[PDB]
Amino acid sequence: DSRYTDLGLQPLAGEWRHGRAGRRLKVSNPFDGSLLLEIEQADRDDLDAAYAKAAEVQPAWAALGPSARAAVLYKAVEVFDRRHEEIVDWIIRESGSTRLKAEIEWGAARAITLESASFPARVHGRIVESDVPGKESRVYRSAIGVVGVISPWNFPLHLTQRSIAPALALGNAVVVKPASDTPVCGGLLLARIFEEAGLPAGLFSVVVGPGSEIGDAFVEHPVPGLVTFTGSTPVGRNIGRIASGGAHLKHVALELGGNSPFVVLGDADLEQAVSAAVFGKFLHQAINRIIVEDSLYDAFAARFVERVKGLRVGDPQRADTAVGPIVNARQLEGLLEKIRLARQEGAKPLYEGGVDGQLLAPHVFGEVTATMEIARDEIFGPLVGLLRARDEAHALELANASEYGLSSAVFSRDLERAVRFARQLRAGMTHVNDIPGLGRFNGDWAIEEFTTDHWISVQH
Amino acid sequence: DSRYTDLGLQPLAGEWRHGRAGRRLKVSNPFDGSLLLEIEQADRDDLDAAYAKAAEVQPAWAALGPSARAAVLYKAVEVFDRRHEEIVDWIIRESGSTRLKAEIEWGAARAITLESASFPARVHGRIVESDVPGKESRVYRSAIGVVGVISPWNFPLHLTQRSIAPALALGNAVVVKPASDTPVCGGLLLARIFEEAGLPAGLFSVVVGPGSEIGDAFVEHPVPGLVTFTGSTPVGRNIGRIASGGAHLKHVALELGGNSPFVVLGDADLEQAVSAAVFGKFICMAINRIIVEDSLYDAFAARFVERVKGLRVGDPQRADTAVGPIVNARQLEGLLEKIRLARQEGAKPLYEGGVDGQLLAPHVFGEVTATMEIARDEIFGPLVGLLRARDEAHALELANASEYGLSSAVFSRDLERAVRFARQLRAGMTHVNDIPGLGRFNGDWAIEEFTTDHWISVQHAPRQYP
Amino acid sequence: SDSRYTDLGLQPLAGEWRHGRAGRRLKVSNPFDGSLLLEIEQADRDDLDAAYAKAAEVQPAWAALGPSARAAVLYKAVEVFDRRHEEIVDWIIRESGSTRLKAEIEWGAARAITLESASFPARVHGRIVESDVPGKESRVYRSAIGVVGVISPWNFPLHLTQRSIAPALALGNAVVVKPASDTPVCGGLLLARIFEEAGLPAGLFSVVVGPGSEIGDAFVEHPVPGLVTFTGSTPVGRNIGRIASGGAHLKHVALELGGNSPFVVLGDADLEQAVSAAVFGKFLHQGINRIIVEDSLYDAFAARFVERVKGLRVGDPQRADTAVGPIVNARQLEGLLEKIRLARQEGAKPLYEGGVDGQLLAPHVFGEVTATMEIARDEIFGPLVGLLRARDEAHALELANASEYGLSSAVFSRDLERAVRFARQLRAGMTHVNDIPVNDSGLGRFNGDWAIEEFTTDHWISVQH
Amino acid sequence: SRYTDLGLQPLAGEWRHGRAGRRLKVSNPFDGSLLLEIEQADRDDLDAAYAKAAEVQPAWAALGPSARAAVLYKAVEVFDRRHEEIVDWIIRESGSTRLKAEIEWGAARAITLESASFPARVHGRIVESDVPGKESRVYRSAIGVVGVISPWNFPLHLTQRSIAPALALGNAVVVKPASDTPVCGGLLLARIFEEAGLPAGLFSVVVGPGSEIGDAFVEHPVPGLVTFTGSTPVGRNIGRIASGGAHLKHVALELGGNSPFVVLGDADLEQAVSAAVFGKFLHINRIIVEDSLYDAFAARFVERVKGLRVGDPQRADTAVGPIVNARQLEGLLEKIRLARQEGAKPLYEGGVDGQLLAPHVFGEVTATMEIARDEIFGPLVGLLRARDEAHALELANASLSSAVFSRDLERAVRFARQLRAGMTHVNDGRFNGDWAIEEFTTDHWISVQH
Repeated sequence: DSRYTDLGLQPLAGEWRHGRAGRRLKVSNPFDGSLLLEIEQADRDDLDAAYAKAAEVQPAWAALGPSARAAVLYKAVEVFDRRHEEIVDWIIRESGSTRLKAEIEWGAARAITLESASFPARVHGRIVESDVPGKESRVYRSAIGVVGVISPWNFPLHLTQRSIAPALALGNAVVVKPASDTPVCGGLLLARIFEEAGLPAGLFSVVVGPGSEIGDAFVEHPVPGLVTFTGSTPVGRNIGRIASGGAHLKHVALELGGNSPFVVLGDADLEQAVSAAVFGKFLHQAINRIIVEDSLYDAFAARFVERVKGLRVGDPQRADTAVGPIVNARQLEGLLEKIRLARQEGAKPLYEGGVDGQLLAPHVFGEVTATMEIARDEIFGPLVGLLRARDEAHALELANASEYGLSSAVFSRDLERAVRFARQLRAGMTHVNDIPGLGRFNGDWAIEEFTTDHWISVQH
Repeated sequence: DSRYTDLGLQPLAGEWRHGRAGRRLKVSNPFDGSLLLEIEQADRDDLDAAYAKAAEVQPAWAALGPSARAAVLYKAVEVFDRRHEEIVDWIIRESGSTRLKAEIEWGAARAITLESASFPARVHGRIVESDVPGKESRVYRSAIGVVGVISPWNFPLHLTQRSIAPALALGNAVVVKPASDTPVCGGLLLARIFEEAGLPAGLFSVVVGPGSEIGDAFVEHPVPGLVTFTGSTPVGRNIGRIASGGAHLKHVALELGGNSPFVVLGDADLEQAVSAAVFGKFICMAINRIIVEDSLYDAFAARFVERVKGLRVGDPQRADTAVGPIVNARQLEGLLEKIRLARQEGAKPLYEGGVDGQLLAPHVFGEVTATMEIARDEIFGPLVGLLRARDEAHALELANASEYGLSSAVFSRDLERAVRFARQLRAGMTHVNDIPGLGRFNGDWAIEEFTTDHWISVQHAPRQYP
Repeated sequence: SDSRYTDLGLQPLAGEWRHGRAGRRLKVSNPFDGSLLLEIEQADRDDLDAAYAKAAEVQPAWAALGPSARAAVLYKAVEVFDRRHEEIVDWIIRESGSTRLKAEIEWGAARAITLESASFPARVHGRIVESDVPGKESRVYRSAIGVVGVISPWNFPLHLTQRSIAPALALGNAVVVKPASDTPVCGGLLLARIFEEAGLPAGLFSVVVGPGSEIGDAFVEHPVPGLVTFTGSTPVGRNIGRIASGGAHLKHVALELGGNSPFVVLGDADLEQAVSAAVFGKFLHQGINRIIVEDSLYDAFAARFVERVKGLRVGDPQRADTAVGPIVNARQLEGLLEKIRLARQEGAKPLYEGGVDGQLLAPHVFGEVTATMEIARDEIFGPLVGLLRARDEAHALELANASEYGLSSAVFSRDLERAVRFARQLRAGMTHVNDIPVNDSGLGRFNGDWAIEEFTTDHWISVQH
Repeated sequence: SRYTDLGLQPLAGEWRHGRAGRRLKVSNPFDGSLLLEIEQADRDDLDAAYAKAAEVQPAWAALGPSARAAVLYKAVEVFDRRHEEIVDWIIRESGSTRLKAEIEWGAARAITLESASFPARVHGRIVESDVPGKESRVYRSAIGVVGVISPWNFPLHLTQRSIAPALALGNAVVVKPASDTPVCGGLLLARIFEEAGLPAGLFSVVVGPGSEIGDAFVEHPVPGLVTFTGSTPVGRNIGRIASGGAHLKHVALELGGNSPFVVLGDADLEQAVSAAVFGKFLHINRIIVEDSLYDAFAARFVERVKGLRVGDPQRADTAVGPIVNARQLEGLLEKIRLARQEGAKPLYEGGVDGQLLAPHVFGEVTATMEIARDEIFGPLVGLLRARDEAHALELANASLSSAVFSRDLERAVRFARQLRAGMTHVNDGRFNGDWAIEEFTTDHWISVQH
């Protein structure tokens, strides 16, 4: 039917209204610079109201039967399907993501939502044995209460929904703080979807405000039982201190992005390794460093560069666009700085595409070493370094030098060797020989995350 | 210090006494035929009393804390150590087991006892939400009640303890019916060990009786919530029929021995396979068929036969003895018939050993086919058939030919291929490149087997009931 | 689609919808008016062999698909449940003679089972285990059993069939269903149509409708099925159990056997709740045979119980107001007449006796019944109930536990602590405190844990590196 | 022989003196008599302990479950073996009563026995995939090295609570004990584990000047996890150091709190009084009673409190023993004062004789008084008056553990669930394999494409 309108309105304490901060925020398309919409920012009082209301209405939401809460999640899946193109179109225009990656982001969010609908049925308390005669110990598993979610600019919709959908399903309320560049895909859109899906008012608020005023207060506030953030390391690190530093001590769930290594061993299928690297780094769902055994390195570099030159940079609305615009000026300036820093540190430039406004074309460097910043620090854009490895042991040392490892990959025709190498990696996941709810986030992970246990021992 | 005496007395309904059947069972050594002991057998009043007593005292046992029940299991481990040789000697004398096998049986039984000590603390009830307003669901996990255990002649002590120890630890009571050839090993000794370790009287009864009198009644009885059996397929078939056929219906857990295939693919390390196969066969970790890809067949057959010749057939008390006597004459007669039929069916005699009383030497046959009896039927002795496979696809057909699969093994230097092959086998367990408490057994299985769920839904609020 | 299913007499056999080759015709009739619903060409033994063989053949490809693909089919099946709601409920009433009220309940339960099962595939887990042996790893793989043979009852044919079919299929098994001769449609045939519409590949779901004489034992005896499933009468279930282990090939059997279920009312009970719960469970839902009341509340319970029961309205099941409808078949009915007559001569005090008119058998309530009497000991599948007087709590426990076999139970008392203590001593798998002993999202009984245990098996592979 | 040379520190697999060149005296709180003297450890020592733990840990983790379990079993035998010796050290060092010391010993022994089964139970998983030919394997492995910060309250038992499962699950461990209780701080636990056949280097204890090595312990790069149970202020501090430092460290934080003891109108009064006295004094900070029952409870409570002996901890009769340290006592005396100035009614006041602090009971306490609201580490308790159950709930809520007494269990359980505490005892656990395995192991997903 009709596409959502008045997206500038904020869901605050059960009502859709303007924020009272007295300042306007412009939301712009990174590609052509066009004005998408304008938002009246929210002040600190707006934040307090949203947390209070979430706390007030949450018990009644938790009191509902599991099927009732699941009905909302199923209904949200249904809205995802009806507003497919509308959702994808918002992700492209606001975040600057290509249509290919927006479609993937749509699918991921829908899948999380469908998975979460089954979670209420799976929540289970425990009855425990006791040595004391006449004593029964019962453990009740209940919702935490209110969860505060901080959204990134990178994959706002999918990464927001990854916390939002399970938290809500398991009987919590949520308040979300999106990135200033991506308020709509930061949970304003998600809030509209959950409302049409029959979520009671007040359970989901979104606070869009100046980070100077509302920033630290979001974390420090006494109401939230848990604060979740997935994204940048410096941002996450700050969230860490504010949590510990504050008068109240808050549980925080931090998933911090890292430089993730892609390792190609000597016996690897070359063509398959090259395709997987290109899909991983540029086409995307990450990969920030590619390490190749010396015997394969020269041939890998040549073929990789050849494919990367073929990658189409342009308007993200097109289905054939591989590389689109960087989301904002700050991120762009950072990537341009990393390019110049790479040059001074003596990395060999293999391919350098032209920067055209927010469109940063692929940049590939070679002869990289573990100490260079391009190896050490995380990259959020089309810049990647190629490392030479002397042997398997050297490849392992290079891969583990990153220290912080969210993901990894290893390529080798010998599966036994690949798996044995993978096990020595200091990373949470490794993908072996990957050709282009089941995996990663799981119901058991979510239930533990967004519930708490109360041990109640009863003496007869 | 002194070993157990008066083993002829039966633990029946909380007392150690004679059976009232009025008939005596002779228990004798398979090697020399010397008489070990005589037991006054139990009648059907004895069985009823044993079951009744177990049902009566079991609640108090379950009501104890996990720590108290665990304490008994720990003390049983101490007895196992102090009476090590006594136990091993009884296995050898009574069952005719070689000292080498007896030591393995001892270690296996000891490990079961230790592990089981930890089980009580892991047992967990669950609390569930409800769509009905004002309803809460509590699920309690409790002991079944009384478990009836039938012990085989093959590995009496270990296989009995594998059921007995976890069931007792988890708050059940047990009644055991041992095989007529091995009553002491099948729980008469275990009851003495558990009694020494402080198990309250009446939780563990042993019923040694005429298979005519007590046999069907033991399975048919209304008291036991579960009946467990590990051993021969025809026996298990009989137990299964009586269980479902009888007036009273109970769950039955049947672990039935079968012809288990040992598969050697083309690329396999020949020397390792042969030694593994020899150590394997010469048991309910059984190897009954050896299937080799055509390229290695002749080389495998040659090496295998030759190590087999090296195995010494002798007195089981000797530590060096590899092969010992068959448990009873009827089992020996079946093996002798199996050897006879094999020649009849066209199997090529690779090696023929002498039968000297109960001492039956290894017999190895070659060029065996799937239709031959030696391949398809279960063997409980030192008789082996070797099968030739043209390709890997043929080897898979040959391995999955047997109706009953419990264990299997695959030998190949390519682990990916070996595991891929293994996944196609119709078997519960496969060993890859290994000479056949972390495998099976384990708490999860034990808790599932010997406890049950009781759903109790509590309504705290009134219901319209349309 | 828009139009109702037609040609419901065709059997799904080995990937094809055709007539059976037995040369015998089975007539499906409405229990109420006796009218002809449809005619079925019965299946012979060759049809049975073909259905099993096809199921074995196509099952690996179904298992080899991903969890999401299998779950999609079950999501589409719920989809069909909604579009053909009234069509399904009408079939239940006409074939089984179930009331509209009970038919709606059955529809809902079946829909919920189907929807819950869609979540099951992704939850299946194998295991990785550590070894004392150096360089050794144990990997445990969890897979579908293969083919499941499902025997379905006449009482709640649709729901109880789906209770096995939906989870088994979801987890990558194939199924063959042998429904009751009185209810073949609401057995496998309507469900097979639904699953085909939802995009289930051909050959994964067969239904075999045949004379119990030839193909009866053969269904259970056959070598391909890895599991045989049955819920219903104890005598029938006993038969299935014997054939299973008695036969040449040994399979697992899962038997949920119907039994005399005790409904206990202690002295402090909420009487109106207890009475309402007893009437509604015994009549209008079931799919509770002995009522045990403490002596203090006994006479009070009997009066109110008899009073409500007399009000229960016996008639045409299509009517929304009908509480009691016809007995399914003639054999079933005149088993019930015998139970009534035997109760009288064993000395049961007849509290209320309604008139039997054709298949319509009105409620019958007896009092002062004892444990030794047949009305207490044996299960009844119909509107016949006995009331027992218990002197104290201890006596009530004894009377309830005499049954041996305890699938479900109920206890009514305002003292929740005492009710639970009593409930724990019940020899039953489920007890309901202050509510009807009626099952059921994943909250009770069927759930992923149960389903995965029942419809998958483990393969341990130890690897030496 | 009893253990000797207990002053030696297990550092990088060598027992030896600290490099810091400063000496610590460890003294009995009762007599003030000097127990032993320790050479403090420097920051160079601390770096060595972590380095050694990291290098030797893989070999320990590479062993089979049975090998690691066997060490744990031997430690249990030592606990029985040196029962009296261990109990004596607890009384001596921490000032714990003989009654309380025995409980600590029994608890610690149970932890050690529990943990022997843990190696066997740890499992990886295999997960299904939509991608054709893809298998997902998840491996469970030890964290690596775990740093444990030990308190002085129950040093022995609370240390082992972390040490035993961590070690069993194939981790290595470094312990930094409280300065008042270095021996029961795992300096002694180290000898037991050594006697039980624990390989050298896996278990290190650093006793050093809190000024130098304090923050360096938490900030260090090597430890995968840091564990601490003790004061909120002390633990709170540890929090910042974690996220404040250059690298980010996982921390497991168990912070003590004011735990409310709630007595409803229908409670059996005898059980309430007996339970209250047994809990607080014979090791709960605040007692809340409904108005109707308040006065009767208050009367009987002080009666039993009057009867407790304050004396030498070695005696089996001694109910109350000495406060561990001078601040704790001076803070204890200060806390009494401010309840005095804030207008709490003192029901019973005991005399302080040296370290020995007799029971102090106050009445008519309010939520806004520091005594109720702020954690207490001694034999000082306040009684609060509740008009109704709703008022009683509000009192308890404003405040780790809790208790509710009511003869109606349904009512008691209803109330308990509305308490936001982790644990409630009704009319009167954690640890366990599930928690331990999760805490001291980590998951590695590995996807294999065939």
